Amino acid sequence: GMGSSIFDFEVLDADHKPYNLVQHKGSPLLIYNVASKCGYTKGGYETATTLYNKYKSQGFTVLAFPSNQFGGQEPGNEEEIKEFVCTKFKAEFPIMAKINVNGENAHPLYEYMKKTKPGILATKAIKWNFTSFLIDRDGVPVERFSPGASVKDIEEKLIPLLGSARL
Repeated sequence: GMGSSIFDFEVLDADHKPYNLVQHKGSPLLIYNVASKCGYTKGGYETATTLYNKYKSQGFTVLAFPSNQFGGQEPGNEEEIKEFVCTKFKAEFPIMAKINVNGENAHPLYEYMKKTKPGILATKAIKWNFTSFLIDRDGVPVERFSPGASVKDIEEKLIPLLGSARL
């Protein structure tokens, strides 16, 4: 099959310049398909902000991929960042140049992510705000958290990987 880790897939910084994803090789990284918007988040913002900075120290990242609602299928909404004034999210993370994180295009990396682990349901393909994926030391997504889970809720899956319990 295709994809051993998320690192099989080129990432793109907030201007679609190829981002160095594999710099999170060694310590888990949480990549979030985040719905940009303005003023409206769902816990995941303070979650991601604090998680990233508390754990980038080890190697952890919160990669923010601020879904391009311009597509229509996007997990955050659709018309929201088109009718309202919304910057491409942006924060204290490696926030990337927004990708179609959703069931239409996602992105090879997220296609890899939901193909590795679909949704909180039996199956799902991204349909919320931030929606994290707990990517492991070697870039293997083993979780995905909903925008509604906080620092704590993520750490409890993250820390075992940061701290490297292995088994």
